[PDB]
Amino acid sequence: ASCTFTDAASAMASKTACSTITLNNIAVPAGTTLDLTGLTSGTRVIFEGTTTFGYQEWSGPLVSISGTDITVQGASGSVLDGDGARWWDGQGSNGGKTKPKFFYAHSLDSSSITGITIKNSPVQVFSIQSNNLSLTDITVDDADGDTQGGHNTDAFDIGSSTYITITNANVHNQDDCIAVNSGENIIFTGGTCTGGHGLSIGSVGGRSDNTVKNVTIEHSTVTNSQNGVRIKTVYGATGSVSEVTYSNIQMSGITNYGIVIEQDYENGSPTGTPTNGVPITDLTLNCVTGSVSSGATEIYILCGSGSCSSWTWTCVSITGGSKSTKCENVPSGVSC
Repeated sequence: ASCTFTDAASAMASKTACSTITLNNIAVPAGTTLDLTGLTSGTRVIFEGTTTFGYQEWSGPLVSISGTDITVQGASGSVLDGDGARWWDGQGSNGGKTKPKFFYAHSLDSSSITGITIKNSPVQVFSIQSNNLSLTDITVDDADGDTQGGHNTDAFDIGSSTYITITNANVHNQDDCIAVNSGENIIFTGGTCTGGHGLSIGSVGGRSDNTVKNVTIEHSTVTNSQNGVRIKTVYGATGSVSEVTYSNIQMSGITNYGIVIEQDYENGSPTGTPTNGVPITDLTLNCVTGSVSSGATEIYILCGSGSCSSWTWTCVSITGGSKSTKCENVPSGVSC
């Protein structure tokens, strides 16, 4: 059954009786989720026109989709417009107004999301907690947040997930382009990230799931961002990061760290002293190149004692800025 909805209440009432769901120009009531969870396997969901959301201080999510064998599509020209400047106050999820997370993909398994454009998210965009989920041709347009107070506008937050593939993402935001807090068999490829805090593994630690294994971040560009490539493990936490590869990453206009791997991370500020409970092993950097700004540091490695080992770094060349004088516990075959 094919069904077209112009309001959220009708879509929610009938979602399980429809095998194709078209969501046309829906205005989602303030303080509520556009709740497309619990879909019948095989359902296709199409966003058309501009989806909007009422204003309320709450934690979200604004949209949530779940089910097995679900195909989610943005039609040509469609936008999910959060109008996040209504909430933005420079403090993100760290203070100020309570701001809603945008899009939950929790147990959207053996599924795909393609061609979705998100505009002006209040705070973080995708919360991915799924198995065998692809996200292709996603655009996050939070550029207005650069001047209007956007903060913590992460594009792809991943945890407790397996077999996630992100292809051809285009992100302009104010926080991580990708943040892998936990997960196994993750691929990010063909992406362009600008404005934000870079392509990050982590933070790893302090949650129920603190294991990252077999992640490839490749064939991507990071520009005008605080960091290019980053691995962050939480100060004093327990977990593990293994079999991570960054390959064919180009960067420019990086303001803090071209490459930063640190085991002293805290959300407010790193401690400056690393710990060794989240080992980073079998890390490969291959062809990670580009430039940082004049006030930036090229490469910063702050490893704990014994918690960084078996790294392979080839064709890493970061120009501009300054060399770090604060690296600790650098593994064999690696340098700052």
